[PDB]
Amino acid sequence: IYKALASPSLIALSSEDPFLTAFQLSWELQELSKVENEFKAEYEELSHQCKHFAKDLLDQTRSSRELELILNFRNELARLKLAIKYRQKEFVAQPNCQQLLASRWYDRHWAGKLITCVFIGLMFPL
Amino acid sequence: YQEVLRNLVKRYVAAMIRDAKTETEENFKELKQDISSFRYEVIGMM
Amino acid sequence: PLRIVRAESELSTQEKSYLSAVEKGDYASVKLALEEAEIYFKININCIDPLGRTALLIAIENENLEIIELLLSFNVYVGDALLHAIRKEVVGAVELLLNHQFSDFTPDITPIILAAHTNNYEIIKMLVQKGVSVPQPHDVDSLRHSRSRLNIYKALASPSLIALSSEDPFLTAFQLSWELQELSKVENEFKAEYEELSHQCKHFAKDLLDQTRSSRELELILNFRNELARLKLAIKYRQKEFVAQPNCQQLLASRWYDRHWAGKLITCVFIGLMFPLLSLCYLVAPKSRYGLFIRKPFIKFICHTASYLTFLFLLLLASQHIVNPDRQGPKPTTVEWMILPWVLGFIWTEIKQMWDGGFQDYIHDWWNLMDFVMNSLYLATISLKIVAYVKYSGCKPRDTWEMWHPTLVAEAVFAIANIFSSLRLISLFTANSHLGPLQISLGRMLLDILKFLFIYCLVLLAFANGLNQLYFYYENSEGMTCKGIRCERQNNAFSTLFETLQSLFWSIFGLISLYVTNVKADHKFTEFVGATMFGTYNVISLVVLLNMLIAMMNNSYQHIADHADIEWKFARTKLWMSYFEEGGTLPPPFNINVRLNHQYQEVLRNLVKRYVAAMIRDAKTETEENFKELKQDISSFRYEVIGMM
Amino acid sequence: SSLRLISLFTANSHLGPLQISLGRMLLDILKFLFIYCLVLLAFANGLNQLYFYYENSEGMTCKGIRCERQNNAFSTLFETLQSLFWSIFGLISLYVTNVKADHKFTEFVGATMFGTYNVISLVVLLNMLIAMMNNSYQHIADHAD
Amino acid sequence: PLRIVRAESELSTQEKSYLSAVEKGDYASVKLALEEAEIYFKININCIDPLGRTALLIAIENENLEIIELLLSFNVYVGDALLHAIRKEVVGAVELLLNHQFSDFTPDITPIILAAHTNNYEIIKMLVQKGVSVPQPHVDSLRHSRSRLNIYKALASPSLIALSSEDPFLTAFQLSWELQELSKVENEFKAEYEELSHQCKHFAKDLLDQTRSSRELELILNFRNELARLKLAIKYRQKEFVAQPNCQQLLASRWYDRHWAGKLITCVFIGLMFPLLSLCYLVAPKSRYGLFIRKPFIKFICHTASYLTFLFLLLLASQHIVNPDRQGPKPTTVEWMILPWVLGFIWTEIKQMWDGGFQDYIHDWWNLMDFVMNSLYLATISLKIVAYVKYSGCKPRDTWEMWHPTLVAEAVFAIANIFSSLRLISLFTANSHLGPLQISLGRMLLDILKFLFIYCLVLLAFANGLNQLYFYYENSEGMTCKGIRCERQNNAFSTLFETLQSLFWSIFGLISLYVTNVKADHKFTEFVGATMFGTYNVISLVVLLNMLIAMMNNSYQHIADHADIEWKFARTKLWMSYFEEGGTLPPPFNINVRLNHQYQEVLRNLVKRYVAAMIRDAKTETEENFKELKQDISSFRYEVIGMM
Ligand SMILES: Cn1c(=O)n(CCCO)c(=O)c2c1nc(Oc1ccc(/N=N\c3ccccc3)c(OC(F)(F)F)c1)n2Cc1ccc(Cl)cc1
Ligand SMILES: Cn1c(=O)n(CCCO)c(=O)c2c1nc(Oc1ccc(/N=N\c3ccccc3)c(OC(F)(F)F)c1)n2Cc1ccc(Cl)cc1
Ligand SMILES: Cn1c(=O)n(CCCO)c(=O)c2c1nc(Oc1ccc(/N=N\c3ccccc3)c(OC(F)(F)F)c1)n2Cc1ccc(Cl)cc1
Repeated sequence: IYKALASPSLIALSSEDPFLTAFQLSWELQELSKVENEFKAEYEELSHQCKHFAKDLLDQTRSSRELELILNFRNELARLKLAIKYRQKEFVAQPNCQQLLASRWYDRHWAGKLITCVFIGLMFPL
Repeated sequence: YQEVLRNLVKRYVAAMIRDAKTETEENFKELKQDISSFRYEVIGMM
Repeated sequence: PLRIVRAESELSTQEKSYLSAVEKGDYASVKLALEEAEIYFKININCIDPLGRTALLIAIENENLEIIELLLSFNVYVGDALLHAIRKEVVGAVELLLNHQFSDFTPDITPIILAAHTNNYEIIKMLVQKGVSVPQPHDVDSLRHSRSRLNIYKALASPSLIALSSEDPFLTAFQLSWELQELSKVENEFKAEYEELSHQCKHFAKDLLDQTRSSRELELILNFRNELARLKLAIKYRQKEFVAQPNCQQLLASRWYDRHWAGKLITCVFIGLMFPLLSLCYLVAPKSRYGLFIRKPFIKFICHTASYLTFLFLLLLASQHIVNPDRQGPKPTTVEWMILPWVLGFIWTEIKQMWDGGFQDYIHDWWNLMDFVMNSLYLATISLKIVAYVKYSGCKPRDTWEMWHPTLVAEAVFAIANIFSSLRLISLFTANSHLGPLQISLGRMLLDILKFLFIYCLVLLAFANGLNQLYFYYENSEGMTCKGIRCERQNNAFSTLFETLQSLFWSIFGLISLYVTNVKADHKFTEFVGATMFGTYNVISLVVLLNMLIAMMNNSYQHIADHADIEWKFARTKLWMSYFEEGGTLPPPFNINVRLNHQYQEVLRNLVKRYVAAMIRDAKTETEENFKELKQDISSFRYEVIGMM
Repeated sequence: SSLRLISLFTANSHLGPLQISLGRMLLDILKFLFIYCLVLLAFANGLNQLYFYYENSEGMTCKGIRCERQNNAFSTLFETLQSLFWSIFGLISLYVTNVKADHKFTEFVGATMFGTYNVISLVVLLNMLIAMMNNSYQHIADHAD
Repeated sequence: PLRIVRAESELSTQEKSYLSAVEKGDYASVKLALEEAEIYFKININCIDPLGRTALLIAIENENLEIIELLLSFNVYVGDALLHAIRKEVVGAVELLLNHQFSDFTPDITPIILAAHTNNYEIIKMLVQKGVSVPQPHVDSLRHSRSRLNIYKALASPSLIALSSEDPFLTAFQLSWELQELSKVENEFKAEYEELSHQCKHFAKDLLDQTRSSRELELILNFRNELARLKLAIKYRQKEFVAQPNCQQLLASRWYDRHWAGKLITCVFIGLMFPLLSLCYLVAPKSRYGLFIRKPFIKFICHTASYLTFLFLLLLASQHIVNPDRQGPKPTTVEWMILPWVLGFIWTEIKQMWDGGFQDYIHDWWNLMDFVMNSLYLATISLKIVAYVKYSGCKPRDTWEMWHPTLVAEAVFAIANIFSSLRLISLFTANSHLGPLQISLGRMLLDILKFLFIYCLVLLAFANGLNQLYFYYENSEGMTCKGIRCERQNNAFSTLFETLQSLFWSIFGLISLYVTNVKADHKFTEFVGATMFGTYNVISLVVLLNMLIAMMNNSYQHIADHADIEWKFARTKLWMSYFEEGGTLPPPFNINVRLNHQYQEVLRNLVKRYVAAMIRDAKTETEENFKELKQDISSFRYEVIGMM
């Protein structure tokens, strides 16, 4: 039953939210590999393919407006903070999401960066 | 959100069908297509 | 759950038979199903399969040109069909389509870019013939701006497009790999993709160079624009695959060399013995008998090497007791006068190479900053010795000298100076085929150790701070003529931060005893805490950190040792190229184009036209070559049968 | 005479392959000696050049590193080449870097050079001999029968 | 040189067309050539090829059945075409051939043996239905060695075992055992026999995987008391059979019959009161607390809690509260409480050695360790009693002479305490994390013991050399101590015993440098001795002790590859020791008309499922898209020839 619910072609066809139903279905398949340790390599391998489905579905974004809408659904970056609670490592470590995060973060060569870093650090009370 | 998600799902399906149908299984389809075309032409000639 | 199909509109009745006939290849059925010209029974010729496929697109994927031509004659909507044909690598479909909202391709993709990405020689030629142009690679919606830039750099860096529309394919494969290498450091997210695009440009030059048929063509390429002017440009661009080719390496070895294990070392030593003879011979009469015998690079190298072992031999003889007792501010001895010429020659060579490069890519090397430090130390030795002579005199016992005396500092600096000089003799291993690759791989397994030095230098500081904080209140120096860990009864290991830092260092080698953690009081609680912190430091460093330094120097000797012959040969070529020119043929002791373009562009065309042939007629075969045999048999049988009736 | 009994191990099905594979990862060690012998010579030259001015043999029965109260460790080149070899196994103490004078500058330089030699040969040079013997045993075991 | 053709001839000028006719395939020409050559027309229908292919050997090669029928209609020599058809896996050709000097096969390969080699169900079926019989395995040495290996390859084919064996499970256990032993006495053909044994072990695993209910599984393992066949699969070392997920889910429900810190507290609490449960098992064993020590999981915890209490008594025997110094003392209070545990251990070993007296008893490490520990305890008990009846009285301990019984008894008792606490290691197989670690660390130890035959040789050689050099300078004047275990070490190399002791403590750097001096001004022998000591220190730690860690890495990868079936096998062996009755009290205490038809039905269903799975896993796989292309044109050909 879990091998059928965790098929990419069925999630896309008959799910209201293919992103949310792939976060949940990979969390259950990871905590169910500890109660069924006899069938352990089959339950956790079934969970590793639900993480790649979300990564491949987010990989289809074409512009920076589609990507911004997805990560801010339901304060800001609400969907990205939800993908961290479920330990979606492939979802977060994507070039487009990393580029957006870097653009929010930063808001030269080796010998010119640490100089201004120390310059800013010296005046931290100022 | 739904308008973006529909496009995402559609273009994921359109890529998965390509990557599944094409990937040397593509070469086998062409041989069958040629055989079927030749058979149909022969049947329609006589 | 009650699973349902969500977000799917519909399909139609008649169109299913149409699509089935198109897919099955029935020409007549599609022919009659298309004959509702301008009077249609509500059948849409632009019907879409639920999978997105269309009748025009279905015929493209089956490459049945009869149905394709029939559909094209009926004014079927095309859309992005040319791009699909280009990606599917069907020549006939592209030929037919070239003379006449949901999109499957990125909006910034053009047919020329896609064709270059597919690397198809025929389609690229056909597109270029009709007239095309790639945009200029040269910020609001940064997602598609960074994606567009990568698409055009992937088209330019393609072997089939480069050698069809480039004046000099050898020169454009050097600038392109260099630009993609430095473009992967400003785009950290797409780093893994830019540096792979650069790697296929380096192999393209090597593959193109491998088509030379004789030594006449090979030397025409390397000498373009004084001598070997296109082999110094490859080294300037770090084209390691281009340089380390057998055809080029054999030519370089012939230029260099211009016998068995027991017969080669003896004659090399014999040649090196007469080092000072054929240097004054060159100075007096530069003749073919002796003056031109040092001009052979293999002989110059030996002479420059045998002149360095002489420097070290009397460097070991400068510390013998036989050769200025304990006299304060002494005059230079008989050995340092012999030392001075070599030092002066090294300093002059460094000075002359300083202004020739402008401190760029000159101080950026491991073996060229050790020289700077060594020469600075050698200059400071003289600077202190001359100062000692002019302001001190008289014989005074050494045990009575006050600390920081100029003589002691000068001799300490001199002793430090001549360690780098002997350690620089390591860079002469690249010339040997056995010790060469081993030495090169050792120096690249040492930039990872440098990263395992910000963990240890933080653990050491963290533990030293705590140990000093605990033990700084118990210091004493009464009844002790000797203080510190560097004595026979270590007493004050953890008294000061400077002493604590250097007492936790020697504990790695087991040279710090256990009684150093006691105090001159019966406070067993403090002593136990100190011993526990010392033991905890010993566990972390000697068991955890130093057992995973060797475990990460074993997952880095499988990548480094993978491609090691290329690196060693590149280094050996860089070593050889320094003994080819004129100007440096003096040991420090004795130192103190209308037609050329025609020929080049004529051989270049042959090289390109051989590469493209040896690429196509190998890509065809590399199981696929026999798939077309069955189709050929089927086509012949069909044509014969049809023509018969 | 007693070290030729290992040549009879090529008759046992268990000890046979081990000896053959052990004698093949031994030309790799020989190539690694040519770097240690240069580092040792360089550091011995430096230490002797620093310390040869302080030789003394007054009021001492023994002289060198092979007695209970080690002294005159870096007075000559022979004793310096011996002192840097026994420091690999930790058999050389730390009070041999002192002199019968209050010259703390030269003692600190000698100690720093001794520590630098210890670092290079024990954590940078003996971890690359393990790393390159571990990646050379796999090739020998492919064709060892 | 001039390249020529050596020892070869020409075929023909008119037979080349005849051979090409069957090479391309055309009934008209092929038939005509044979028909027109009936009356001795010098065509030699039994042609030859540069590859050595006759006319019959070409139609069979291309599997064309019509050509084979046409050729076999006439009188054509067959020779060994049957074996070629069997090897080529052509069912039609062998069917036609069955009812109808230079050879490519050794003169011992019968068609049945070759078919078993090919491992095809239908051809073997056809051959067996006709009636065949392989020989029974038991001058020309080369012939005889390639005459028993061919037989065992035929006997170990799954298709033949599943078709002509009364019990495929028994015939898979015993066949792999015989092949495994044969790999030893047959050193040349070692790799071939060992692969057959691993082939037979996977057959039982594959046949067991075709069970679809727990009822069918219990009928296989309990056949011919409880879990009768599961214990037989361990006597034959079937690690793959035991470590099946179903056989591990079944055993877990018999064993057990939550977060970590909700189970650790439960375990420590249930082990806290083992004596209560042990008493209740012997005074009121009806329901409440008498059969609560009968669950194997609870029994395992109670037995562990008794062993931990035994160790806690050994750690209280060294306390000073529990001690004068007098010859032959009366046993203390702790020893009286330790005696029951030793008696229980010895009695348990005595009542477990009767299955075979030293027969496969001393094969595993733990049995030998237990035997050594029990011998040491017996010797301690004997010496402490010997010392009581004769060597009595009070006297200061430092005045006692060595070899006194009260000293040897204490030494032996102290040596036996090390082995008692090392037996606690074997209880790690029951844990999920520490389990596989112990097995990998216990199988990566026979390699270490192979380096100790070279290290010991090097040690002996260097010790002999050093002793021969230094034995003339022995001195014992003004010395209270004599040896390397003194504050001022001396006489380190004066004798072979001390020489062997000194060269061992130098591995850890506990031997000072000044031990290489002599009470003389002989400065040439001192340098030679120091050079020998340094040379030993060179190849003992840099060369010989770095090749030990270099080969652990290249053997741990092989061990850790398949290191989960072995842990499960060990855990099952540990579990099944707590299932049977007898020995349920800790050491402190206790001092077939039917059922042969259901099994047959289940076995035949399993064989049917196995064959129906193997045929589909072999025929289909990328070979499914090759037979379809044949049908695609065969239907069209039939349609065309219907209308023509
Ligand atoms: C840090 N320390 C320490 O300074 N002194 C010296 C203090 C006085 O000089 C110890 O005597 C000591 C200790 N630690 C100990 O027991 C271990 C040992 C290893 C551990 N770990 N890892 C490794 C890893 C690799 C090699 C060796 C050890 C470990 O850590 C643990 F895992 F958390 F338990 C705990 N003892 C011994 C001791 C003394 C008294 C008692 Cl009652 C109990 C134990
Ligand atoms: C070479 N030396 C040395 O001879 N003596 C003896 C002289 C006194 O008798 C030191 O006392 C010493 C030292 N080096 C040190 O500090 C380190 C140590 C290790 C480093 N690195 N790696 C390894 C790797 C493996 C094993 C061990 C070390 C390192 O790395 C660096 F920061 F990049 F330099 C820096 N100290 C201690 C010290 C003294 C004074 C100060 Cl102010 C600060 C520190
Ligand atoms: C065997 N011996 C020795 O007994 N004494 C003590 C005698 C007096 O007590 C040495 O002083 C010594 C030595 N050998 C040396 O030189 C090496 C060093 C390392 C070698 N090898 N490997 C390794 C591997 C890893 C780490 C370090 C070294 C090696 O190669 C060898 F032949 F295989 F040993 C030879 N020296 C030093 C020396 C002193 C005086 C002179 Cl004039 C010349 C040289």
